[PDB]
Amino acid sequence: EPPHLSFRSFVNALRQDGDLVDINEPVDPDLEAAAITRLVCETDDKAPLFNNVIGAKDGLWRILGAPASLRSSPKERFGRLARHLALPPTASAKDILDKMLSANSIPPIEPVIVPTGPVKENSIEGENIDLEALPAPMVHQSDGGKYIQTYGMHVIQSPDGCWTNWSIARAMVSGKRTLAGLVISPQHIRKIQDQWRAIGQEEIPWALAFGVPPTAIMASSMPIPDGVSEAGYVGAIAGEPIKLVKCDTNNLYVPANSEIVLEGTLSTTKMAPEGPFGEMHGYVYPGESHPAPVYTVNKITYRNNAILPMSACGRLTDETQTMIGTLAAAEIRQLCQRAGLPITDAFAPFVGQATWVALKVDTHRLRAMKTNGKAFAKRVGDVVFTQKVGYMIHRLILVGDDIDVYDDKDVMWAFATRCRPGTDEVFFDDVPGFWLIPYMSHGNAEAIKGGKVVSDALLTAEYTTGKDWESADFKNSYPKSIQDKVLNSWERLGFKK
Amino acid sequence: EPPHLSFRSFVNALRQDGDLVDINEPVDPDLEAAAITRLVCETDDKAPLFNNVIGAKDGLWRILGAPASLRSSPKERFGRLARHLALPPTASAKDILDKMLSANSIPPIEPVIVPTGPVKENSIEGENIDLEALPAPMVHQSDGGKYIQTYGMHVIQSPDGCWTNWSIARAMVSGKRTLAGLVISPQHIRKIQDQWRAIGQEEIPWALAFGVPPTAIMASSMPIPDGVSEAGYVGAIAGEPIKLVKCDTNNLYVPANSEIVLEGTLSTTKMAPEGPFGEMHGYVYPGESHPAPVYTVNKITYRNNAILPMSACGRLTDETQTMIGTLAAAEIRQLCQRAGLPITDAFAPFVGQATWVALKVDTHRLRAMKTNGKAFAKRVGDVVFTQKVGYMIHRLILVGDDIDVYDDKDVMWAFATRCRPGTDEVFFDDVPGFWLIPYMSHGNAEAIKGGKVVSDALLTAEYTTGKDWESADFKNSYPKSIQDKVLNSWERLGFKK
Ligand SMILES: Cc1cc2c3c(c1C)C(C)(C)C[C@@H](O)N3c1c(nc(O)[nH]c1=O)N2C[C@H](O)[C@H](O)[C@H](O)COP(=O)(O)O
Ligand SMILES: Cc1cc2c3c(c1C)C(C)(C)C[C@@H](O)N3c1c(nc(O)[nH]c1=O)N2C[C@H](O)[C@H](O)[C@H](O)COP(=O)(O)O
Ligand SMILES: [K+]
Ligand SMILES: [K+]
Ligand SMILES: [K+]
Ligand SMILES: [K+]
Ligand SMILES: [Mn+2]
Ligand SMILES: [Mn+2]
Repeated sequence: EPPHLSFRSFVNALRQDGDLVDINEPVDPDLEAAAITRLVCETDDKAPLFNNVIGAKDGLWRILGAPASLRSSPKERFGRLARHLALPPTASAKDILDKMLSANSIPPIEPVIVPTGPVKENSIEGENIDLEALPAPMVHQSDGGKYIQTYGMHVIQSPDGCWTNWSIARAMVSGKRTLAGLVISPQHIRKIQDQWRAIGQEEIPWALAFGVPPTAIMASSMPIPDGVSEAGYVGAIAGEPIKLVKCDTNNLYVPANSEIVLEGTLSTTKMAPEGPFGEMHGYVYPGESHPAPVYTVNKITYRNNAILPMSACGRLTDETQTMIGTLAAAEIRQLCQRAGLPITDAFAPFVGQATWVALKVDTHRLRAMKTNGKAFAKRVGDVVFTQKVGYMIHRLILVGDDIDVYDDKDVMWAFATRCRPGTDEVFFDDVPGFWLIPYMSHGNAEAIKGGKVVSDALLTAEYTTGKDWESADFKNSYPKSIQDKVLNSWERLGFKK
Repeated sequence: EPPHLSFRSFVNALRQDGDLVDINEPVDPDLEAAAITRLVCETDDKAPLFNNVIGAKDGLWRILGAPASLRSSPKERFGRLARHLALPPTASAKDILDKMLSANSIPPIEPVIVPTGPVKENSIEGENIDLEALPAPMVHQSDGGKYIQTYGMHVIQSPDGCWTNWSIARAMVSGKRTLAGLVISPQHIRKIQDQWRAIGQEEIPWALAFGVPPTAIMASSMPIPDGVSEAGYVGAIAGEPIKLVKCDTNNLYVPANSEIVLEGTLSTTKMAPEGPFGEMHGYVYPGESHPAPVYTVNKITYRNNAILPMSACGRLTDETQTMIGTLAAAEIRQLCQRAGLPITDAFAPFVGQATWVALKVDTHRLRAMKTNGKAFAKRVGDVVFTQKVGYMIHRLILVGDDIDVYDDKDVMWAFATRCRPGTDEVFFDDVPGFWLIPYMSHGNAEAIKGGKVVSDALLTAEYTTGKDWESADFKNSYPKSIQDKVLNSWERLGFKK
């Protein structure tokens, strides 16, 4: 199976690319594996594959850190993400987001069923399960538990049987047979939990699959539409079906070549202390647990030489900024286009810590729409901040089509020089607000409401008569004849290539 | 004479550091010199010394571009600035600003008069002067003239004779014997021009000194207090007097080793078209000239082999971002300390395009005040935004003492995660606004008023009981024993140094 369709084939692709370190020395899953991974993420180094985790037994487990973090080569910065998606290692951020959006305009390719696969090579069942005896990592020193679940796919199906959702949500080991993890509004795992709650089900069939096909984990992190089963969307991205096998203990289906599958139930009735957890915004709050739903594990199936993927998330740059913000930005682009707004591109600048999205405006179309920044900024916020895809994003920055929204430097330049603070901003006090941001849950106003802004970083003339400045930069303040002279002289004179 | 007291010594210091290219090929002062310089600024390369400027005659002139721009090596990033100030090339931005602040708490070292110096080696006088025939650079293609003056020192004295101001303000060639340049409120050149106008003086004695002692050009860019002559401040920074020679044609004094001195008058009545100019925020507006005062030049004196310094300012990173906002931040820190606010440090983040200052708060002292961010942000703005030192700055960001204000990554992390948009901001509609910023002059509200904000990026508990989180980073989320095990294994396992 190709790398985008098999986690094991993806790991070997990173090895072939020289983007993987095989660590064969013993590494402790209590902090050491995550500390190595954290420093990889903070330095854009090669992904670490821990082949000798202390406490591993009977094939459970190796650990892959930083599975979708950045490479240090500028020309292949996004290559570990590209290897999730059948793209070359030189793919741009736009190429990745365009590929993830490509399935929203074409028929799903429905999964196919196989009778077995590598995920059935080994099993542990019932009273033989002891989750506290497995090498689940301690990911940050002040976490409230061992976060086994930082890069697996939760599988949960609606009561009518017709919608099966795939998504990432954190979970930690809470006991011999239990996890606790976030099941928050407005996420689909919570929407489906509440559908079951409403018909009186206490324990919902559930599976959690680790080391799924890489296209599948990318869709699991993307807010594709309500009621759309990720499996068919993934098939459409890949141009071929995902091969699924039925769980042994329930009627759910998991990718046949998953590394590790947990089969069990998600409760509607029981919660347990969950967290704290070093999170996507770069914070942990020591001692601060909150109740979250209980998952019960009834069977584990796994591949020979199974690998658990791990996101050691926190300060820049890890999967929470390369995937959560960016895939939300992709869906916000789509939503703005479907609302009729003249948006060509969107990205989640790394500087914004997954809380900002920059929206690139087709200014020719903007001028034809005969509006103004104050009206336009309010309309954009009303469109985006009242939808699920806008939930995690607190600042939208509108920029014209001379700004590369995929380049944080261009976004900051435009923000700092084109948006008059206050005057050119529309603030949103009444929309859902993302409590996990420290200025929300640990701030001065309601943790779950408001705290959002649309920043109009289009200059006034961009709405009316057009761009009337020239950038004071090498590209725009010198004619081509002068630029060519300089570029042809540069290295001969003694300047750096 | 050492590099901080002689521009010629400073040029040799840059050559010795491997931070200067001697360009001996012919370079056109019409755009080509500035295009080279611009590309050096955008890529942090070596300073260009143009030894063969097309049209140079009679020893006028060589050009040094990028005199205070950044070096590419992380360990010596500010080295070219440090060589202005007798600091090592490894000096931090904080070391530079602390050195510039060092003189407002020691007595001035008054200049000493010498009967002659290298600046008297050559002269051109009266009708022999033709400023249009000199190789003044065209710095950007859409500029309104040849900006001879981007990095020289204007010398002007008050009517009482007690205050001689040294400052940088742009000027372009306007005619055979004239320059036109910005003389704007609230700058000291304009305060002094207005003092002369009020007593009826038509032509004010003036000089412009190019290639001044590097300590002198740093103080020329710093907003030291009203009525304080830069010369004694400069002496205090340098630990000894600047040697000054009297002008031939007026009673002003210039540094004796200056490269080039123009002597003449600044008019209180005469105006000429001035600008546009590719400016510190990254913009030029083609065709947008505005009347500015006229300088008349009656004598030019200059060194053998004279060098004209040139700032090809615009997009990051050039002298307008290494010097203007940074030296303003230094003075804003001291203003806040005199006001009794608990500020320890200040810097102008590069991302803010010289419109942002981050203020570091002593959180122990803050907690003793028993205040809140909303009240505190208002007080800080009310102090800073009604003072000259705060004029060019539109956004102040308040951060706690776990944030390195000299590190744009830490400032952006704090701003994005600790300041709830709108809720945690105080907007200032009535204070003087810096019209040069595009969102002011070419924006939606008054060009000269408002558009300012103080952003409270302290979390709520920082005002009350203290910091209650831990960063989710390598430094703070893993014990020292684990960090050391990782750092000791890092290269042996196959990670990058
Ligand atoms: C890539 C990725 C995504 C997420 C998370 C992580 C990673 C690495 C953690 C490291 C585990 C941190 C955690 O906070 N986490 C997380 C989370 N969404 C939550 O509801 N809960 C979570 O705990 N998302 C985001 C969701 O995966 C997306 O919002 C997705 O769109 C949801 O799918 P759906 O509900 O739209 O189907
Ligand atoms: C370092 C530097 C400083 C300045 C400028 C430049 C450089 C390189 C130009 C490239 C020429 C661009 C130009 O816009 N420019 C400039 C200017 N101030 C002005 O009133 N007018 C200007 O045209 N400053 C800033 C002033 O030098 C400082 O604000 C200083 O504090 C003033 O001295 P004072 O009035 O406080 O004595
Ligand atoms: K999903
Ligand atoms: K605007
Ligand atoms: K000055
Ligand atoms: K705050
Ligand atoms: Mn979904
Ligand atoms: Mn002054």
